[PDB]
Amino acid sequence: GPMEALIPVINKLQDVFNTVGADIIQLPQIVVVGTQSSGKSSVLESLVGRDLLPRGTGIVTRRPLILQLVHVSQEDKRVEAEEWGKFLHTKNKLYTDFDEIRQEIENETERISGNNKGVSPEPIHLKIFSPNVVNLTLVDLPGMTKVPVGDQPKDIELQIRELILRFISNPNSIILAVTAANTDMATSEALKISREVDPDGRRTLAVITKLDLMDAGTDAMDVLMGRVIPVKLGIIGVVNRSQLDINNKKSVTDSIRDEYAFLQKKYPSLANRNGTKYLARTLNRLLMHHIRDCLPELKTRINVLAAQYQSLLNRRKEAADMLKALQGASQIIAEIRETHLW
Amino acid sequence: GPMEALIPVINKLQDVFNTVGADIIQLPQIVVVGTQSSGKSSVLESLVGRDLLPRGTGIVTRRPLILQLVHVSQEEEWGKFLHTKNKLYTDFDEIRQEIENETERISGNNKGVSPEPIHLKIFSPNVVNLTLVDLPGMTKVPVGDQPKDIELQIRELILRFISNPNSIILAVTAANTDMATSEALKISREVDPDGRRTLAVITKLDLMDAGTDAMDVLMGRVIPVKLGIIGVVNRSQLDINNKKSVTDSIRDEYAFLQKKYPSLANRNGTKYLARTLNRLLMHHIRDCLPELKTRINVLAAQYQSLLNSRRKEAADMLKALQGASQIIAEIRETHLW
Ligand SMILES: Nc1nc2c(ncn2[C@@H]2O[C@H](COP(=O)(O)OP(N)(=O)O)[C@@H](O)[C@H]2O)c(=O)[nH]1
Ligand SMILES: Nc1nc2c(ncn2[C@@H]2O[C@H](COP(=O)(O)OP(N)(=O)O)[C@@H](O)[C@H]2O)c(=O)[nH]1
Ligand SMILES: [Ca+2]
Ligand SMILES: [Mg+2]
Ligand SMILES: [Mg+2]
Repeated sequence: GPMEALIPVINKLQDVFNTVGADIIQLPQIVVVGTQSSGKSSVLESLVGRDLLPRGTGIVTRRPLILQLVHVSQEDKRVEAEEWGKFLHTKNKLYTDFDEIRQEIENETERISGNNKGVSPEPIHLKIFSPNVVNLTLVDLPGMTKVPVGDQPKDIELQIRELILRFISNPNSIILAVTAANTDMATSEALKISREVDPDGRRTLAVITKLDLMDAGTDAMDVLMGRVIPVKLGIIGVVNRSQLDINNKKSVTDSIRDEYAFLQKKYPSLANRNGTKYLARTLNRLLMHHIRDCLPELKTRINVLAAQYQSLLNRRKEAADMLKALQGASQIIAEIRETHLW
Repeated sequence: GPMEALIPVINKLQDVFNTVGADIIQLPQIVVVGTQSSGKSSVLESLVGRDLLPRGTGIVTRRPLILQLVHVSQEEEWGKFLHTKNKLYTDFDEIRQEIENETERISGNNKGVSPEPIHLKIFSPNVVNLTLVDLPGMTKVPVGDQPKDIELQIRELILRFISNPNSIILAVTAANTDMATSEALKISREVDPDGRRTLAVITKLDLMDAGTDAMDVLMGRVIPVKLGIIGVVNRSQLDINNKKSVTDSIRDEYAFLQKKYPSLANRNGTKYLARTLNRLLMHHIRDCLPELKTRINVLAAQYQSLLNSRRKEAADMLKALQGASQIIAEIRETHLW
């Protein structure tokens, strides 16, 4: 997938965490928000690079999906041969086929939310284990709506908006504020709600989907150049698979190639600052910023243990081994701080 | 234009009001509502069949436009703005440009929105007495000059118009958005909860993602709308830039519906929207008739008892009352296309 760049950094972090006995730095959760059917689940899944999320026409995401990417060491290892999933609700059952994972999200949605468009705030908890992912939580959410349909109650719009607010009010989260290109940016429910929890725009990244669907005679040039609504962290256009493409089993590889071709053709001056890879790179930078901000905490925590193991040295092999391990940890911190992603 | 069918009906209704010496009822205002850029102004002007409304991307309609169609008696077409008083406009591109100018004068040149209406009269032999109201579309995030509470200002401006019980609401939703996300239908249901005066229009059918269509929406399988859900295809921004005519737009709309919605094509498109609206307007007309009827009876006995074995005027104005009752019956019996 497009978010492998941080793997060597988080491997070094894991070395430190193993010594310190605590996973002290937690990456922000990445939470996708926007109007129903704006292309949200497609964006989130593009960060995985594997097809595992129900996507489609009408209301689709009907429970929060807390999707925990879990990096797997070479020791705990087993391409479809190396990756697997576990759901909390299916206890210890292992999933190898990502199509079956997708179906189970749908299964578990139907069980709690019903089969006539109902929505539930109860999250589905999913872990995806892989040697090729970082430790990162992605959150898929129901999209904002206006008029109740199916089983939905009269106050469904507010139920959904309050549910979104609970996830993005988390200070340690990054909001992917999704708006479809075939709507006016000023009508963006994603940017409105993001500004309520993040008024200064320190953790909101604007994603513009469906660039391919814009009316003839129009384009998103002004939008993508920040000439409509400025958004500090970035405004990034993407092109994901159409419903036709989904129906035709179009691959992720072909989706990305066509997105590249599309941007080269219609937005040549802006192409290198747009697309799915650029969204990933932008996100990596935000995640690395969080890591760097937290290094002093980590360093201090090493010193706490270093002084403590040095003390009962003043269980003796235990102490000498740990001090060396903690000296190793201290060197690692400096290496991480000084890492810059290509 | 697409809405001439009521001309003969309002003409004979006028005769009845003339005869009874009463003021003719006003037809309800037709008010277009929806999210910014959903296709509202294109829908509203399609009921006129002349290009007089500014249309485009970004925020365009930034003042209400109260477009009063005025039927011209024998005893072509032109416009009059209240603010210019006397000047008459025969050039409809010049009318359009004046709407833009007036909008900039009061709302400024940086995306600001004003509740002050533009009053425009369009005089024609080929129109009925009818008021069409164009409104700024709903929004979420302030841009340019707009204050923090712009969304609420626009929404309450809309409510000011559609809260009028003598209004028909054209609830406009773009086909390239999920119907359940319709801000037009949400707001319409607030002022018209039983759907007695809300007509749903689905624009931009041609812009739907490949592998999708509005079949479920148009058959009432998503949100039911009592009075109807009617799909239309108006001119793209490319078509506007290229000055594509109304005639060509309608032809291509018809063709698109035949090709993509053959089973529903007869109950969709701009012509069907106009016919559906005429039928709604006819409903209002029939509801004024009992009032008119009782007034004819009062004047009838008032003229009849006035007798002496002047003495021929009361004789022929009794016959003009008899004529008026039969015209009322005719209106009730009239079928519309
Ligand atoms: N043409 C096009 N279609 C898209 C794009 N992104 C999503 N879609 C389509 O839009 C629909 C909604 O996609 P989804 O990811 O489920 O969005 P949601 N409902 O906001 O979770 C799907 O039919 C999908 O194929 C895009 O960039 N271009
Ligand atoms: N392709 C297509 N474009 C449309 C349609 N209706 C409106 N548009 C385009 O959408 C934009 C907004 O149209 P307009 O009538 O001004 O809508 P508004 N802003 O809601 O008053 C314009 O660029 C117009 O060309 C449609 O049915 N199909
Ligand atoms: Ca080392
Ligand atoms: Mg979704
Ligand atoms: Mg308009």
